[PDB]
Amino acid sequence: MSNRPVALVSDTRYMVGPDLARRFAEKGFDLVLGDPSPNLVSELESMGARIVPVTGHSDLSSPESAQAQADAALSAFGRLDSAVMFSGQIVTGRFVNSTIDQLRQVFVGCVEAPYNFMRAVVPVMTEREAGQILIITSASGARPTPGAPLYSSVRAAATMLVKNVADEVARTGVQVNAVGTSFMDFPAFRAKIESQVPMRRLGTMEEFSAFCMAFLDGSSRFTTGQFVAYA
Amino acid sequence: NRPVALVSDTRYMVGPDLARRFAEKGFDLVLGDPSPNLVSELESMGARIVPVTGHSDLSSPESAQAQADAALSAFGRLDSAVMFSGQIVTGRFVNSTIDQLRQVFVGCVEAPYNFMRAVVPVMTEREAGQILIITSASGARPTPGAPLYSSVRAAATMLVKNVADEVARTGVQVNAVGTSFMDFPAFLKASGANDPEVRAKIESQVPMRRLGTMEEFSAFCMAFLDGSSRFTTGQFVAYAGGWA
Amino acid sequence: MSNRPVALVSDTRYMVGPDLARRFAEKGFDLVLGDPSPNLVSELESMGARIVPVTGHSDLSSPESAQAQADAALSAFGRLDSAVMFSGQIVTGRFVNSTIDQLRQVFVGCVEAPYNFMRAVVPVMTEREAGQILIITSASGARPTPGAPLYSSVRAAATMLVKNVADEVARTGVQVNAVGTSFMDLGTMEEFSAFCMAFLDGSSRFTTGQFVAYA
Amino acid sequence: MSNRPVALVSDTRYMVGPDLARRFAEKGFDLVLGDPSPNLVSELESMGARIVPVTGHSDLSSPESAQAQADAALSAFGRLDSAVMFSGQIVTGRFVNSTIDQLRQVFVGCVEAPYNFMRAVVPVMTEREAGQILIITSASGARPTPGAPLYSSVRAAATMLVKNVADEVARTGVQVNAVGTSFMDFPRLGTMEEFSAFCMAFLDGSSRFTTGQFVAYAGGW
Repeated sequence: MSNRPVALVSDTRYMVGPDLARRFAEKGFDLVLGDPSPNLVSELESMGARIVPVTGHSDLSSPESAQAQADAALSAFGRLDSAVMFSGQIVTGRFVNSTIDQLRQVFVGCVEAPYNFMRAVVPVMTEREAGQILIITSASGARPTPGAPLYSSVRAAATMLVKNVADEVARTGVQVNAVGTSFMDFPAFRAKIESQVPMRRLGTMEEFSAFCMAFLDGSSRFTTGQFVAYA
Repeated sequence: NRPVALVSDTRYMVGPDLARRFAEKGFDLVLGDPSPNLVSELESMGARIVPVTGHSDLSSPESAQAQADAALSAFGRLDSAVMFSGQIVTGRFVNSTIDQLRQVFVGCVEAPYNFMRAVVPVMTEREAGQILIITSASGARPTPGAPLYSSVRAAATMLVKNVADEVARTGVQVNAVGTSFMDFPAFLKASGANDPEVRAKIESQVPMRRLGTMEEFSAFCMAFLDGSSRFTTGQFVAYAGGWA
Repeated sequence: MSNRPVALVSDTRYMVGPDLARRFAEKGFDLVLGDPSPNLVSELESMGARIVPVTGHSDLSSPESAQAQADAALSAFGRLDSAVMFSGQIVTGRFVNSTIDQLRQVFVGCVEAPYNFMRAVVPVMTEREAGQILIITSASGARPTPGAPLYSSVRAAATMLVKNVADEVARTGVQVNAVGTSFMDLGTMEEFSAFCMAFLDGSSRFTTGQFVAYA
Repeated sequence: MSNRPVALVSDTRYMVGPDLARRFAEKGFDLVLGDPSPNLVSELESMGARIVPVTGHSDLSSPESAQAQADAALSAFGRLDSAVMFSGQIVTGRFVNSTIDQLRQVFVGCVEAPYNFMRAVVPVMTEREAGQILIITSASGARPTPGAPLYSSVRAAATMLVKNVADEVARTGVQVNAVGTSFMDFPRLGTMEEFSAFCMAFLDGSSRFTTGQFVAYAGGW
């Protein structure tokens, strides 16, 4: 229905959200954005993108929230080519001081949210036989993370979920990938934050959005089921 | 005195055989819901048996704590602890529901969490212990037909590795064995697990095409539970005919 | 040094080599190229790139060939910002019918060649505290590959070598990554080169020690 | 042709070699041993195990050395049920100071030796439709090792080779596994006897349905 490709940025209030939208607009995408600010909307429109804001669902807490975002792309543009989300709030503390309630808390943010996003977006894309999905996550799930054992465990489920979804839809030509970043390990999202990461360097939000475009901008279609640790 | 082993569930699958292997090696036992026949057989092998009834599902922190407390109350020590858990749910991801995801998370992650949350503090206090979490091998790689189950099984294995890393300095070992024996139908007793029609469905999914007996499986588990070797920790070992 | 970034494409005779050069020329790089054709050189110069052809060293069979390519970048431009190679030829057959000669053969192309490339390029980049290296390989090393057991094994050594090198030079800001593709053993070469630019075009830093499979 | 199960311990001169043979003799195995000392032979014979010494081939440097050890089991007993080897010597130094000759050197000990062993033993076991092979290695392959980057890279090839061999022959009933130990890194650890007891889980016939596994045993450096 729409000649221009359509990208869904699930949340544009925080972290790399605004910069993803900027990169998408630079590459000729129209946009469905979770709770964008008025100045962000005007800025993207000055870059030539048509913007459809979706308000009130950027936390992706329910199956309905993700479906509302996917439905907004279909109603406005009739297509959904790219979709990206980030989620999850770190909880720290030794395993022997932890509680089952904390485990459920991180499971909700780290697993239920990517699950809901992909459950809504993947069927839209498989029917069109094209699509790129990026799940932005932590790298804590790749290996034991001292001080965040519960968080590391559920992040591992999220990455394996992405790999399972990708394997199931690989024949469709839909791509599903995950990128892990230290941006997701700090509740804010700089001196104190950098001191927690090994090399003491995060890079810029703009650089992060540029890297993410390798999995979202339509320039190549054969990477799927990958987890990449960024920076 | 005799070393003490907790077998969280002896109602199904490899539960009884784990108890047998421990009893053969001179362990006293805390067992979840053992049948009278199993108790008498284990007592003839020389083990003193402490049954814990009603907590074998590990559905609550209180259930796991009850099993750990029974070891301390009866024997004053807890040397080895093993549990198995989780029920496979099948179906393609695009047809799945959030409730199914939550369902498999409870059996595959919450149950091992509760078990280790109770058992690990007991063992670090004594500066010695072997814990084995028996799980599926589905978490190792994408599993066609069980994507949600595979995802949460991966959380369970990473949880084990995180716990193992945290307590590695304490002398406590925490390992995971993933097996197709965990992908069987639910609530299967010994005769059902050994039924040839049931076995053929699982054996067809492993590259070795054969699972072996549960007795052989329990013998392999003793390498992580019988006290014969120490320090190996944070390992995920597949006993699944080569699937992982 | 030159004020323009410099990319080394180790072999432009086959596969994605020419398209990698095209992407670099579009993105503001000057180029050091292994054995380019006259037509490729002329095309790239029409795109505004300065080209330094290196003749005879694209096999990376010796440390000296890899060093010659790195040395050519420094002599012409005084800098080397990006470096990419591909190597390895699939060897098939059941393990029980294989020979030690085949194992040694696959090790040369899959491991010795990336070793030689990184041994030459990494010291040049660590001195400048900046650089992006991409090793293009197979995806066979990630898991057992039926019919190619020896090839799969040495490919795993190549990926672990990339990870070890990346860890070693991470403090300098140099990035070292691997992309594994069935091209080494679909879509267009142009699409594949576009993906490779995420690890080579300077648009983001720090990402290092990653193995990404490009199906 | 011989009733007792038969185990090949490729090298009994160093490390866990002797303790592996002791465990096998305790489990009722007859033994083919690489360069056993006279005291070791007598001790194992006192355990009841029949012992066939193989001299001069324990380095597994050539395909013929590995084949000779497998041939010795078949000639003496007509069967080969279990086979275990260890190999490889750490090389240390920064990657930027390393040489291609060092890479080739570690490849020989870490990859060529297990290759030769498996290439000789696997066909013996597959014809039988039964067998257990254990490759004892380092855990350096699993993750980058800053001290020994070349060594870590080739150890990863050794573990992937084991996984590929296991996958190829999984249907035959032959199992092939790898155990990594810091005992392999010399120029907590636990005792050698404890290590050999753990190794029996993949070699004593008590379980036969695990293949393609890499297990890091113990910890320490």
